[PDB]
Amino acid sequence: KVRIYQLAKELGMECQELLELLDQMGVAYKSHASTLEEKDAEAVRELVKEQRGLQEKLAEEERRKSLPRRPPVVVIMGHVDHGKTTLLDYLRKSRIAETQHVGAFEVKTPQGTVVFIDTPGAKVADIAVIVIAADDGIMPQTEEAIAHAKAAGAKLIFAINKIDLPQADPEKVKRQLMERGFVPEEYGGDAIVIPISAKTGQGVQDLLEMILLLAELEDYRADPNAEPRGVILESKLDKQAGIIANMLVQEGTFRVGDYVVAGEAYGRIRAMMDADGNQRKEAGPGSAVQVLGFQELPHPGDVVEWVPDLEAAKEIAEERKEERKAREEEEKARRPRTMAELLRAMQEEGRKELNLILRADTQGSLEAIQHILARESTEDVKINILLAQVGAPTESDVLLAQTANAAILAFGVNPPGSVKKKAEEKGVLLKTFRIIYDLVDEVRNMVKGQR
Ligand SMILES: Nc1nc2c(ncn2[C@@H]2O[C@H](COP(=O)(O)OP(=O)(O)O)[C@@H](O)[C@H]2O)c(=O)[nH]1
Repeated sequence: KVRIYQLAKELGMECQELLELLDQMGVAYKSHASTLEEKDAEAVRELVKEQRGLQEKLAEEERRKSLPRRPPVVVIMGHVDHGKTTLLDYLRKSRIAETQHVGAFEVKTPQGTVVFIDTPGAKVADIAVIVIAADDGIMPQTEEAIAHAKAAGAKLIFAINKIDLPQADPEKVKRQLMERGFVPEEYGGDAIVIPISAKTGQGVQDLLEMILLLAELEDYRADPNAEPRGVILESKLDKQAGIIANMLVQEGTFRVGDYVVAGEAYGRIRAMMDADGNQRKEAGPGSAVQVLGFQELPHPGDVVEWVPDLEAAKEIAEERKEERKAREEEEKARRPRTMAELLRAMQEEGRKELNLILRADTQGSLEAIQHILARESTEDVKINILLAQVGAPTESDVLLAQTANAAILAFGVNPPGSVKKKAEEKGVLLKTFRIIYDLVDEVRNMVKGQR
């Protein structure tokens, strides 16, 4: 027994909504007063609740999208002397006066502020700026950077340096990328090519505007409250201080007095210093800070977690550890057995036939999946890249695998309607990956012969 209006008062509904529901549920009412059976009592109560939760799912989409934007982190890669140390020096400069490092530094532009790494892994950089000297083109250190970088999922700009000089061939470079598959935006393609100098700092400016654009185009936004998290930039034994650990802040705000955990290493932030020279008791996301008070040396690209108490710190840091020691003995034996199978396991033939195919967003990035893969048939098995091409997949390919038994792997395109469909019904190892690595680590599974 209930009065439609009592129900909407109880639930926290008001009736306009309550009758509206019932007048989709399909249950008679003369007016808001008219009575209901409890079966009714809850027929809404249950059919009211699902929506009510369901809306609080959008709210979180409410917490999610409206979140403040956060400083873009650029890191820089390139060949030993193609202008990296030099262009960084240019970027640090501004507070002329306006210094021990924290692993990163800032440039504050009217358009935005950008973090640029100052280091010698967690995914620490939304972006990479391949430095290619205009003169000596693409030399091995340069390919390695792009490949590795493109596994990061890091967004890449190619910066050309040493152009003030009278012998740079900027085409030579643009071409060199082309043949590779990173084809300039200028040609009609998808790579970003910015002619720069590092001594008069021509191009620096834009490389500033460009990156910001890239930051506008993907709202890189971080919510200060969220459980605080970061990653480990650097770690040292400070001669006077003790254990000192450069961190960059990912989401969350870290406050001195916070308990923290970073792989096997734990502590209580006792202090935090920001590159300026001033102590902070808050670190917001995109904040490179020098943290003091840790009980070990942490390793770089370990995620910094916040913990409420220093006992949870110990538990996680030792939950992590006794798996690693657990590994170790594992090789502490594997290695005693196959380490010496043939010495260099050579007389041993080599033949294992691992076959796969690669379809991609771009060649600019298909020829990075391999570069990485190619270092990596270091096990008894040697893995075959059967056909490589760009794009979404083939049923034949689903058929191809059979002749093949090669597994089909993809990055930057998702499968199609029945290719997943024949893909699956068909006995074929199909994959879709977010990031090229998470394409790659998987490849490691495939050493164990897929059984
Ligand atoms: N001509 C010219 N040379 C440059 C410029 N910027 C840097 N270089 C040169 O690049 C070389 C390598 O710089 P360095 O920072 O030591 O190496 P990297 O950081 O590994 O690229 C230096 O010997 C400089 O002469 C530039 O704008 N023009």
